[PDB]
Amino acid sequence: CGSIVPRREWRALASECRERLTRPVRYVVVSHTAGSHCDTPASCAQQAQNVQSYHVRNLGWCDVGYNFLIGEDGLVYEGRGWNIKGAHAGPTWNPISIGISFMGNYMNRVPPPRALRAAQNLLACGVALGALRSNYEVKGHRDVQPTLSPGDRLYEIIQTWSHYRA
Amino acid sequence: CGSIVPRREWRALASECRERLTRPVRYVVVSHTAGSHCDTPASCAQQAQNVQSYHVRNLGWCDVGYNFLIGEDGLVYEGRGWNIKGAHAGPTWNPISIGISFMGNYMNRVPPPRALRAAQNLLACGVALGALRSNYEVKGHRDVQPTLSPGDRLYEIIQTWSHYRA
Amino acid sequence: CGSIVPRREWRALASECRERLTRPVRYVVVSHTAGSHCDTPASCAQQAQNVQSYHVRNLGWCDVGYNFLIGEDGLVYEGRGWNIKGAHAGPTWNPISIGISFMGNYMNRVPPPRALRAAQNLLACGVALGALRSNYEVKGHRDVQPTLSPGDRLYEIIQTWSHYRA
Amino acid sequence: CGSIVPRREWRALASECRERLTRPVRYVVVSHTAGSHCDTPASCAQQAQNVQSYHVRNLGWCDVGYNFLIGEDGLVYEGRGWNIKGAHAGPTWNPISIGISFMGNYMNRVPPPRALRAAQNLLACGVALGALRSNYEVKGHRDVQPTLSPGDRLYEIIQTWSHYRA
Repeated sequence: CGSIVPRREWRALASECRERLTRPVRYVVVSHTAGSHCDTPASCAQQAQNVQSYHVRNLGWCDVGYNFLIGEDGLVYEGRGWNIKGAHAGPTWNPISIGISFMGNYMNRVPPPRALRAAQNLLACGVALGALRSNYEVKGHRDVQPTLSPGDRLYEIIQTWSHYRA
Repeated sequence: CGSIVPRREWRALASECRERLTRPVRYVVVSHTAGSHCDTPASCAQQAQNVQSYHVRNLGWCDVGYNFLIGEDGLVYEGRGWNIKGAHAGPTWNPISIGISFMGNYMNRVPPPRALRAAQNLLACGVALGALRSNYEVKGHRDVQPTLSPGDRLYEIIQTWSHYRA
Repeated sequence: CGSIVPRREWRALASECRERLTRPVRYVVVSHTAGSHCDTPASCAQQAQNVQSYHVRNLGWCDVGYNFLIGEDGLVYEGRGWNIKGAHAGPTWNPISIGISFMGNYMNRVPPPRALRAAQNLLACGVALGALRSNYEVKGHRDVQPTLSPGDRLYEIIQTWSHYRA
Repeated sequence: CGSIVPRREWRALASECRERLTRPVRYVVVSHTAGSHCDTPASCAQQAQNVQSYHVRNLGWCDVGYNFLIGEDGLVYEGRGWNIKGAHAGPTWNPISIGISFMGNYMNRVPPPRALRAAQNLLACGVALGALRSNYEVKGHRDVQPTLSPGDRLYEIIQTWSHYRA
């Protein structure tokens, strides 16, 4: 499912993580990187590679902090995966939720449909694989931590989502 | 299911096709367009147009000839869709089969992983929807017509698929 | 040749099968159905209706698997016929054989002599048309797949035939 | 898990098969051998020799067809095992399944409780080994192939199971 871009396909550094998730998982956290945005597979690969580099080389972590990244090229970029605990929402949230992030600042712009599809397509692919539980619940980043993520424009959009719950 | 690019989004001429396919469909025929390859959501939307254009405007079909198209961008472009009859492998095979075409000439080139993932993941969405038989059979275009389609390289890769019977 | 009962006469569902045998075929493979038997054309047409139904409804196949079916009514029923490959004895033998089945279970019964005649003649006819080699070889279902088919009593018998090869 | 009579111990011929399954496997096809049955370690180790002999001497195969076998003595016998592709349910299911095979004929006859535990256990093992999926599906041989296997009484039983799915 999900037509996800493998970690090795974006030249991603070998994860060093261990902590697993209590799947089937209940919560989902939509963030934004707030970095540079990309719209081509070649440019979007370089960007998740770049997000990782900052989380691993500089911030110290075992792997890129999100479970999955969504590019404006329409493709879902693999981070920690369906099983390995996140690093996106704080210690209350990281072990009970798959975090996903859109590549770009979405304060004063919206993400293309092809990403928002790819986002939903993924979440379905979650249930399908069994990592998400059938009636998964979706939160914005600002719901669960003091933060301007996931961007003013993207925030409203995910509020009107089938599986959303405030 | 699926991250399929809908017709609106690639700017497609409205279909005048009404003839249907009896669900569930048994077969799937893999072709190439033997044309210019694209590899960005934008450039691949234009390629979808160019193909359909040649099909409606020159050959005089009700729509683009294929049911779906696969881009080297890693996206599925919607054509005649799941329920409508195609025009991609002559008249014995057209009424009993879904035709998918990779956008390119694959005689000396391979489609990248993401093309092949999107196609395969589509077929699974087909199965899941009940539009394909769960025991569907993938055929080469050159198996069911005397063509070079879907190109020597791509032909080899579809042969390795779970569901390939010649 | 042929006093074979055609498909339309026993009220067959239409074959979705399309792959073709090379003529002249070299091998014939004798199976039984291991089901109930029949001795009227009104039951032996119902029987082949039910045998096809098993294969197309439950197994989800394209058509009844056998190329023809021999009834104890004394008549041959047209399955896939001479030209379409059967799904009767696995994928080595299927494309180099005609597979005929006796509607009944011949573990604890011989097929009545009219049913034997029916089968023997079918082959005779076959050779005349060019659909079998003049020196075709007969196997039993157990000789090429692990099965009790065509039944002990019927296996005894077919071992006596001119064209048999152990 | 454990407690499986190895090939060496029932005195199998050297396997020549090379084609491997992909783990974890989804489907399990219960069959029967259809012949006479055993209820002692030495009678059953003989039984499996009789069987393999047939499949390797008479049918010219690389090895015994079934991935495993289940004597009424209470013990599992190694076949092709978890990692090698079977030859027990046609070119369709053989590459996506584990073929277990009760030794006997179970048309009017149940296997004894200890043969049913031997099998139920072998599967949990396979799950715990990551050889099978945790949501594996248990098909009858008759559910996927034209046959009476695994016998009208054993089939009745397998239908009751947690992981049965026609």
